[PDB]
Amino acid sequence: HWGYGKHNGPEHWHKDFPIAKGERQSPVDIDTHTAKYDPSLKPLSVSYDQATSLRILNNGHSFQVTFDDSQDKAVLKGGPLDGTYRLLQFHFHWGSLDGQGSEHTVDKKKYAAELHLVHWNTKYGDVGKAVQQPDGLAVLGIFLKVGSAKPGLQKVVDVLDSIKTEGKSADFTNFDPRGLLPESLDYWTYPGSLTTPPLAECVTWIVLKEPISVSSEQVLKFRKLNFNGEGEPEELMVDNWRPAQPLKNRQIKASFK
Ligand SMILES: [N]S(=O)(=O)[C][C][C][C][C]C1234B567B89%10B%11%12%13B85%14B%1158B%12%11%15B%139%12B%1061B%12%112C5%153B%14874
Ligand SMILES: [Zn+2]
Repeated sequence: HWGYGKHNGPEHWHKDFPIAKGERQSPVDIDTHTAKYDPSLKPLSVSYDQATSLRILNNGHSFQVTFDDSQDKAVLKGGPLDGTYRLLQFHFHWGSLDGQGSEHTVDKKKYAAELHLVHWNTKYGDVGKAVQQPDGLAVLGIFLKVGSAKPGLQKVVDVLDSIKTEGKSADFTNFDPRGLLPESLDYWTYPGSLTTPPLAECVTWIVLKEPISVSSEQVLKFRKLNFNGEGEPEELMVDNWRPAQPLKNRQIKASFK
């Protein structure tokens, strides 16, 4: 039932998911001058060389690329994290125009899109158990700005016509998510939530400072996706982002000065 429209969007979600008004909701605005440099924060360890992508899917809210998470093949460690987090999937949030689309904001600036690489803590054994824990998930967030093309995104772009409408999926093997990463792993981190229902308060957020650039042609292909199922009235999948939520009693920490 939930979505991004006037009658089912973010301002409505609290009715089905009352944690929407909780103490550690995401996304947030990252006020760069208030974030605390923490010299105790470790470099982030991103180990994606053995990643196994499986499928690409239009789930009615975004599209996602899903990975084999039955072994420690594509893992996030270090940074603010204790233990090992397996990559489950990545997906994006984006706008109808280039001035909106990101979930996190930086000094109130909105980026054209935001990439989320979703990982879960292997100490809980499966993702469903992990979402019930305050340290169950780690989501790596990467901003997208529009300029030059990102070559490592093109394989994704080119198959989106095959998953236009909700419920559609395709094979998507041998995709290397290292081609989506910026040069720097400098980051901000804070305790938060899933940004879609069920909005569980289970996420250590790690938001990279450096955006990636994608081309206008690449993001325009995102905007040709449909929220609707095949044959239903066509509603472009655009503006699938939750706005910034109150920071409440939280500190955003920076890995860099
Ligand atoms: N924008 S975000 O990365 O915060 C939310 C992405 C959803 C994370 C993965 C889940 B799948 B299964 B259940 B469904 B719902 B619960 B469980 B796994 B997590 C989320 B969805
Ligand atoms: Zn997301």
